[PDB]
Amino acid sequence: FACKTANGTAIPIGGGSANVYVNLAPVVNVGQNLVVDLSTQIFCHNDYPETITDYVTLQRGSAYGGVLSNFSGTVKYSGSSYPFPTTSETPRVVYNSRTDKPWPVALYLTPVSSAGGVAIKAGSLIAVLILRQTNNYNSDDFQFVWNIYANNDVVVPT
Ligand SMILES: CCCCCCCO[C@H]1O[C@H](CO)[C@@H](O)C[C@@H]1O
Repeated sequence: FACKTANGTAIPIGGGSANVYVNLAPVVNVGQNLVVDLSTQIFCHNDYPETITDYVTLQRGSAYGGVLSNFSGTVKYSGSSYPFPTTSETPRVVYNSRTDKPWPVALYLTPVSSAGGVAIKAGSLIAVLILRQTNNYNSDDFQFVWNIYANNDVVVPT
């Protein structure tokens, strides 16, 4: 089991960490959602599907900078919604193919009432998402740490 980003940055067998740079909607009004869809950015595969079934969870999701300060978040994992920053590990997603399959994570961030102006700064850390991978074969338990960075400023109109 290993993962890679849309630009080819990889995390090999045994886990580790990688930076993900995301393009964000430039304008988000109060009452609207800023969608950070990581399913188009993070892809994983099973290296031995003939014998092993891999299990993948979103172990934890943390918010930073402008996202922590100016937004109220929700994380959608494989069709279900949870608070963001996260309060529990999600259920498991099965990886049973060598074909690169998306990690089904998407953040839904709506501005808090105090938000106005530049709510997210270009180049800043916005989130840390921990992918936890286990299997039905041995005691392998690995963390794939995704550091999410904003590629651009996000303005909340006033
Ligand atoms: C002859 C037996 C060969 C055993 C090969 C072990 C491969 O382990 C990796 O791939 C697995 C499947 O994706 C992951 O559950 C854990 C490791 O990432």
